[PDB]
Amino acid sequence: KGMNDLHLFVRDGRGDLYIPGSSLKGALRTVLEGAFH
RNA sequence: ACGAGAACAUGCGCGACAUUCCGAAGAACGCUGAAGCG
Repeated sequence: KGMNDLHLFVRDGRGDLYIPGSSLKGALRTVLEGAFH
């Protein structure tokens, strides 16, 4: 069979794959809550 | 046939000289591209 919809990863201007700090910060805030500067 | 008749309140002269509208000051604080799954 064949694929349908593809979700693209995040890549910076240099063109490399990287996990953004903000996404890690959000996850650690969801876990850690209960200003995170 | 007048305390009168003439008789320029005038002449030369710069509102000018010295001056920083500066001094101090993060456009940053928080913010998962993610939720449901038809």
